[PDB]
Amino acid sequence: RIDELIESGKEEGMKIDLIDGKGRGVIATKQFSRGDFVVEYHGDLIEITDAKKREALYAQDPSTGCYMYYFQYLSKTYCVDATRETNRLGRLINHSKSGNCQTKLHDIDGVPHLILIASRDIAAGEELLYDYGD
Amino acid sequence: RIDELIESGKEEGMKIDLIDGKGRGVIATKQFSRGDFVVEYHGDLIEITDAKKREALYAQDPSTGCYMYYFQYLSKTYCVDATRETNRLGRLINHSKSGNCQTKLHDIDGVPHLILIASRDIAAGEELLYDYGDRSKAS
Ligand SMILES: */C=C\C(=O)NCCCNc1nc(N2CCCC2)nc2cc(OCCN)c(OC)cc12
Ligand SMILES: */C=C\C(=O)NCCCNc1nc(N2CCCC2)nc2cc(OCCN)c(OC)cc12
Repeated sequence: RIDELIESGKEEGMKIDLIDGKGRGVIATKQFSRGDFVVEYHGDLIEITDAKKREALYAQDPSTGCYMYYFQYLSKTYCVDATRETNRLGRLINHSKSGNCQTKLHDIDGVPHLILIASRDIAAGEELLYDYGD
Repeated sequence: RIDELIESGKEEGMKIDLIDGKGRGVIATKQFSRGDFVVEYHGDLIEITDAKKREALYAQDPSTGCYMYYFQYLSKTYCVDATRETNRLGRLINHSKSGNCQTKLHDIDGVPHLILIASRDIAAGEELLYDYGDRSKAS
């Protein structure tokens, strides 16, 4: 239904670009409707003890930012750790208080996935910008 | 003991300074022996449900970093949120993979407090630098 895109792992309709005056960002290359799946925030799904271990081990200054997103799913606390400098576009989508992408928890076979959903219609060539949807 | 230093918020023994090449840091103005209490990482103590609402409402870009520290306490997941720019020095202590300060969970009347203890002897004049508590099965 929508699990198909998650399992796919494809990241279609977006590309990397220099936003002139902004620096790096992710750009829509196709039109999105409100409600459409945009992209997964891909990362290791881990419990909170492993998250504390990884956090303590990563050789990163906290001033450069954190890729570890905590959330609660079915009474349990999880972490999606995108620290690995992957080639996934989801973790390079920039933030904005008034974004065109909101976060959603999507469950497949009991496993939570952190995905971005279009919160409005988006034009080809627009910058994809996320907000914490809650 | 450590506990009245914490509830008092008195943070003596350290001072803000600009370090050559680095910018703001916190400096030891007295000696600390290994194991001594240094400072609390002080913030609002909140449950994760409110951590997520706060995270969603802050107009902060993630590339300048996050003051929100998640941990588990007995049953629940809590968060220490030091986002607010306060008078408190714990949140300004820079990070290092080879620092002189370790985090630990210190409890006071059933409330978790995330504190920095000295991981080695610190001389006055040294910059305080923190790492997240090491995990070992040793004494
Ligand atoms: C992705 C891992 C990560 O960034 N974790 C952030 C955890 C919370 N943020 C900070 N936590 C602390 N302490 C934890 C307990 C002892 C200190 N300290 C800082 C210090 C910071 O800056 C100091 C000045 N450069 C920042 O900057 C955002 C965050 C945290
Ligand atoms: C103190 C709040 C905080 O920093 N929270 C961090 C949450 C995890 N970090 C990031 N999470 C996301 N998403 C969560 C779900 C949708 C997107 N995205 C980013 C993007 C980032 O960079 C964008 C490109 N500059 C960063 O940079 C560290 C972190 C997160």
